[PDB]
Amino acid sequence: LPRDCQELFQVGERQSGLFEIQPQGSPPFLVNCKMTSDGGWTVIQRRHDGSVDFNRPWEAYKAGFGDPHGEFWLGLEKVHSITGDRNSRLAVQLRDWDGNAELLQFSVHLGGEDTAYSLQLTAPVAGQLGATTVPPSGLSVPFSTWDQDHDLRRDKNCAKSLSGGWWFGTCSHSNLNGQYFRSIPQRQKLKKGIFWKTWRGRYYPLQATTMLIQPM
Repeated sequence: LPRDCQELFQVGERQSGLFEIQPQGSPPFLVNCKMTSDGGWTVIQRRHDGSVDFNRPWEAYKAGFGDPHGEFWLGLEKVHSITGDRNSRLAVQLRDWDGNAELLQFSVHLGGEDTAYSLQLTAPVAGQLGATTVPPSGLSVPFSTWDQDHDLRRDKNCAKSLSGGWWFGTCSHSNLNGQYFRSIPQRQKLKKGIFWKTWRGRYYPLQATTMLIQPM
């Protein structure tokens, strides 16, 4: 069995879809691979119609949930079995309600559960994401869900005030795992939506997202 999508690409697999892989120290599981000029990408998240509830607790974000032929979240322990401790490219694809698309890419490291699946960002990459003052040693941002939220403020639970699970560095940078919306609701619920502040705004609900990862 191939270790990951990139191994699949490297033996000549051309089609994007569902394939059986087995990383190190993992049981076999079925991934979504995307085959591109750039090689094999692992699809770790995909949203496009609001048919799958993303407002799930810690254990569901670890194991994964959703339809692998539709909207889904692959699962932090599956993603981390794929990346290991290797530097990885993370691709983030957004789509607004006018058909426009926005393609972003960041090199990251992803810790395991001992780190609560923290994203480890160098200072330049954290600068790319809008952090204006960061130590030269960078930034790690743990994953948070409503039942396991890492906002240090005794008053505030970021995941619980919004929706879904995410790397909430702040509570207003992004959340691609929020509540899916089609049109304008009555502000206090748009807070809880699918958003990426620096593209269409804090309160603009995205039509579609994909996240993909690829080691190195």
